[PDB]
Amino acid sequence: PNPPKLTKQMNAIIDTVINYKDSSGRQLSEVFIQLPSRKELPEYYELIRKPVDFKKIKERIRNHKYRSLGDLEKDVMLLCHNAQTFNLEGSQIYEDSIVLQSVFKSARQKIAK
Amino acid sequence: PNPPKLTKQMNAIIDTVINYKDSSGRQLSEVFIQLPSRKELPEYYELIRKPVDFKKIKERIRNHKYRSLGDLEKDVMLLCHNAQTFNLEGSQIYEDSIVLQSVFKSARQKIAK
Ligand SMILES: Nc1nnc(-c2ccccc2O)cc1N1CC[NH2+]CC1
Ligand SMILES: Nc1nnc(-c2ccccc2O)cc1N1CC[NH2+]CC1
Ligand SMILES: [Zn+2]
Ligand SMILES: [Zn+2]
Repeated sequence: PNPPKLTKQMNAIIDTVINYKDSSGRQLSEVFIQLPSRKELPEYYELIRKPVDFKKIKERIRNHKYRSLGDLEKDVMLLCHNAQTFNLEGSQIYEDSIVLQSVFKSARQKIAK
Repeated sequence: PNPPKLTKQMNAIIDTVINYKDSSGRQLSEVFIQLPSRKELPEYYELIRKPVDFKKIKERIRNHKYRSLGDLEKDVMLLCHNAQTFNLEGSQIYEDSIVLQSVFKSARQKIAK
């Protein structure tokens, strides 16, 4: 298992990302918590080779799959980059995923550095 | 708008480039569909003055921004030349971008000439 404070730092960072609200009170992470299934949106799985959602990221913290904050960052960047790949530039989901990459990076800097 | 057959030729050429697989079954265009964002890879935007990806190229065909196959070629060459500028010689991304320039040129010759 990971050291307790590393798991605590990962949960604090991911909770900051998931709970973040924009100035209109909207929780930007909402659509990213659970991917649509292969039955609901088969086109997503045709285009995205490594799907991931925040439910999977929290599971990977619980199961100690990430060995560092760098490992955690790689999956959060993947989730957002996948959203940017599937969606059109300027769409709400595409733009929300860019904001969440900034929220992750600043939360990591506050909580760990 | 462009004449329908010109848009058809551009989509046929770009679909050949995007769908191309090497002999190991790998779709070489994968990494080039959507650039990493400025938050994910700020160094790319510091070094590359005119970033472009295949999502942008398909948008420019849809919006009739390219007025000829020469205009289309210039952006595909830019994408690959940018990949060669950012990456080290001999890296997979650098070498894949050289192969895609050949795939574009041969697809243009088949489909249009
Ligand atoms: N368009 C979409 N793009 N991306 C996601 C998505 C969800 C979780 C993790 C990563 C993701 O990229 C969900 C999407 N939609 C939700 C609303 N219904 C249409 C489909
Ligand atoms: N190294 C990289 N170089 N180039 C691109 C790239 C992407 C789209 C269009 C043009 C490009 O040049 C992506 C790169 N990487 C992807 C994997 N993660 C590390 C960054
Ligand atoms: Zn749904
Ligand atoms: Zn990425």
